[PDB]
Amino acid sequence: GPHMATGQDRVVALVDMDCFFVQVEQRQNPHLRNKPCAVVQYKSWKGGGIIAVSYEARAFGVTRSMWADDAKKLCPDLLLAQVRESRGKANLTKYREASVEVMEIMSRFAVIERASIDEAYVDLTSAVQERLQKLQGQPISADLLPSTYIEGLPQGPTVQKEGMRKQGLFQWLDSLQIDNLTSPDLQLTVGAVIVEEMRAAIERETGFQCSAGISHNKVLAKLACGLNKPNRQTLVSHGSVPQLFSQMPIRKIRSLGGKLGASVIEILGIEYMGELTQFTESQLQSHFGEKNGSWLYAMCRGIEHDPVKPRQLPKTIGCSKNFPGKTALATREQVQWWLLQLAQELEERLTKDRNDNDRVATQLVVSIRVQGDKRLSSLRRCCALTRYDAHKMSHDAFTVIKNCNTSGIQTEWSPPLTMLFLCATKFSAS
DNA sequence: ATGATGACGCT
DNA sequence: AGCGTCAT
Ligand SMILES: Nc1nc2c(ncn2[C@H]2C[C@H](O)[C@@H](COP(=O)(O)NP(=O)(O)OP(=O)(O)O)O2)c(=O)[nH]1
Ligand SMILES: [Mg+2]
Ligand SMILES: [Mg+2]
Repeated sequence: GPHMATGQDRVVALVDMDCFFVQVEQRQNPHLRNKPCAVVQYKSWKGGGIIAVSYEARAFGVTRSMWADDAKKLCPDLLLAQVRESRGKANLTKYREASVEVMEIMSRFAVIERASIDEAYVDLTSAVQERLQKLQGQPISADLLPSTYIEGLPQGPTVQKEGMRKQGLFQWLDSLQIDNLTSPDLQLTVGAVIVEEMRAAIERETGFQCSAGISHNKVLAKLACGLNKPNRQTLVSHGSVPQLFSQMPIRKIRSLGGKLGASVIEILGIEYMGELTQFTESQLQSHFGEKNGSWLYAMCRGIEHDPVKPRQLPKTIGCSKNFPGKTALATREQVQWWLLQLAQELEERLTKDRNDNDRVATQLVVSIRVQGDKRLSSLRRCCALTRYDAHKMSHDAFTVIKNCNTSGIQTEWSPPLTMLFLCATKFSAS
């Protein structure tokens, strides 16, 4: 009772851009705005692979990983923007630049953890404390939370979405105990006020809309964010967790979407996150290991301790290209030319990184995939990254992988390569 | 024939 | 050091 931690010590938010690459293209080309629209990579094979989809197009069944030709069958008037192609590969520079726009704005409110090209966590615990003491003790008006959902409300004793949102928010605010600065529900609420302000600033200064989750930890914040996309934010209180998790498939929890989540389901014979509470910590540790067991024991109770890391920049800079089926690289000269293309993009991004961020990469990781191998990587080799020079980087990459070539002859490569991947790592201050 | 490519755990 | 997992 008095000694059992409830995991309510922090206020954490996750902000994620709505259909991000689509919004980047819609900002640039007004003709695409408020329309079913998707962003695709390449064009020749089946119209291009879709990697982002406007909410208007999602209503037709268009999804990520769909070929554009197939999406067009679902949505004949679907509009398409293609990712820039440079040196024969996809070039995502425009979206990396848009990302920096958003991250730099979020950084004004608190130190962020950049978690992807379009989302960041923020620890608002301190900001919340300062806002609480400076609002004197005033109650929090619903007007300060104009796009906020309270997960689980309304409950108990309007048939349209906005009406439901407000009734839930009203129930929540009417119940708040604003006289107690230590109340976690209050801290979350103030967090939500701050996130409304953050999201307003993002939209005002970039034109991009986003959604957000506010909770006590990263996993719940991320989950909350998704509950009411697009252009809304969701507060998941500690109190909301039992009902929320009681019907929540285990795979919806980040890190559980793969084989670990599958084994939890199979070994324990359960479906929902809440069902995990039945097991002792030792029981979970026995099935899934010490780290996973402890994590699962706490997580099914809404508790997680992973900190928001002070990290606004990516830890690695990399680029890759697949060469599927018949396009697999089967000659020495081919392998070298594409290593050079990848290396040239990497040099330009590295040089820009050094100027912007006062750091230099010191290690180069070369990854390949061979024909027949379904793994992401068949083989990885590293070498020193001592100069931002594409010819040197590509030559060095060839050197460390050249012995994979089981060909007898000079100019051929066997088995043919279905992927090349250069990744610059181990940054140092410069 | 998804693709591009990013974080991070394990040994 | 190099491989596996999860992600989208
Ligand atoms: N090259 C590449 N880019 C991708 C891929 N998957 C996603 N992206 C790019 C494209 C995405 O726009 C962007 C952000 O990914 P999300 O936040 O997971 N999806 P979004 O923001 O589109 O929609 P919403 O968040 O509203 O559900 O990352 C991929 O497989 N490959
Ligand atoms: Mg997004
Ligand atoms: Mg995202």
